Amino acid sequence: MTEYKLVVVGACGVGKSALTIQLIQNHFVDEYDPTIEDSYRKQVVIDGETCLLDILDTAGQEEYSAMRDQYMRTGEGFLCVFAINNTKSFEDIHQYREQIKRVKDSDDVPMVLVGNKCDLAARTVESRQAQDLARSYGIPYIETSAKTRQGVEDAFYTLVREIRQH
Amino acid sequence: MTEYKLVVVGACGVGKSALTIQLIQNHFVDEYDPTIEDSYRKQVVIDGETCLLDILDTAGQEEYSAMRDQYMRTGEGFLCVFAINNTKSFEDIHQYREQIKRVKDSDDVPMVLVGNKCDLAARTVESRQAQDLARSYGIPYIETSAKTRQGVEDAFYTLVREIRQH
Ligand SMILES: Nc1nc2c(ncn2[C@@H]2O[C@H](COP(=O)(O)OP(=O)(O)NP(=O)(O)O)[C@@H](O)[C@H]2O)c(=O)[nH]1
Ligand SMILES: Nc1nc2c(ncn2[C@@H]2O[C@H](COP(=O)(O)OP(=O)(O)NP(=O)(O)O)[C@@H](O)[C@H]2O)c(=O)[nH]1
Ligand SMILES: [Ca+2]
Ligand SMILES: [Ca+2]
Ligand SMILES: [Ca+2]
Ligand SMILES: [Mg+2]
Ligand SMILES: [Mg+2]
Repeated sequence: MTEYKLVVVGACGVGKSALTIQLIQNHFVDEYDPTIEDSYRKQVVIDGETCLLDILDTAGQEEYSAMRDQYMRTGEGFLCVFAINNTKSFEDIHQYREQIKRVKDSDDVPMVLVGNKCDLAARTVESRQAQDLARSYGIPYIETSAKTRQGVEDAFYTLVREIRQH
Repeated sequence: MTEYKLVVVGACGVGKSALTIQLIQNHFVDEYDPTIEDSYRKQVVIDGETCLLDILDTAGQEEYSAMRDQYMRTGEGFLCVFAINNTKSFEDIHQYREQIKRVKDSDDVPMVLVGNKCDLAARTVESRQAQDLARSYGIPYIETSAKTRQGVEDAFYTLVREIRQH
């Protein structure tokens, strides 16, 4: 059985935990409890193949930035998440990309750019802006809502499909 | 409004028309009526962006192979479909890939490999085999069922997302 080591990264409060919990546990976490580092595992079938998802839900809090090297070495694919109502979180993506590239010593690490909170109307990052950033990285862009479940499976399953082209 | 010119290709009877009709019209065509060439259009929102899908549903019948050059020139992205219960249809994929590459004079034309009829149990093409073929092409592989609707939106929307990385 193939195991896929996925790691969810991004700035504080963009919805990393809510996305992961929605995928794994099928409910929306309304409250905000800052994460240190949590793991989830689930057996799923993706394109006819039974596999095991091992998901690491990481800290957006800058205080825990020292933990990044460790999880970037071990992860196989990265969900790089920002919130569409948080311009700064979008600007923060590049620092994650750059660290992952440096650590895995590769320009094509499996990755998906995720614009989360697409149910909210106070958008300050346009889809086209995120599309451009993802294009430069050579990776897909997918919008999600952990709240409505829109795009949540798609984002994670796309990341699996990216690990497979690797 | 961005328009995406998608073209669905593959051997006869793999489910090109059923896939397209499921996407556009939300029902499953049980009967088999061989296609000459049909067009469909639909406005959809994909990752926060309203766009227009222009879909060309092409012939799998070898008798209509002369029509291929024309539609390959005009199409922007290609859904390359085989059926997971039809080994020959999988083997036929390469002739579509090669023609598209030759016609658009490019090694990276936006494309998604689709293994359809994944609801059927008489599988003769393993996911891993199709994954390998897609990896060599540098494109995603997605399994679908036009019958159950599984993966149908995903396949077409992934092809849009591929046109965007282009
Ligand atoms: N409306 C809406 N709220 C969301 C969405 N995703 C997360 N939230 C909310 O945003 C807040 C922060 O979410 P959370 O998942 O904890 O963010 P995080 O990225 O894990 N934070 P940290 O990095 O501190 O661990 C929570 O109140 C959560 O309910 C979403 O898609 N839509
Ligand atoms: N069980 C099952 N049957 C399917 C599926 N997709 C198509 N079929 C069936 O397969 C037959 C052929 O489907 P069709 O869409 O017409 O194939 P096509 O690729 O368009 N053929 P052509 O190239 O001649 O135009 C039909 O009987 C249809 O109901 C699927 O996902 N599951
Ligand atoms: Ca809740
Ligand atoms: Ca029917
Ligand atoms: Ca989906
Ligand atoms: Mg968290
Ligand atoms: Mg047809």
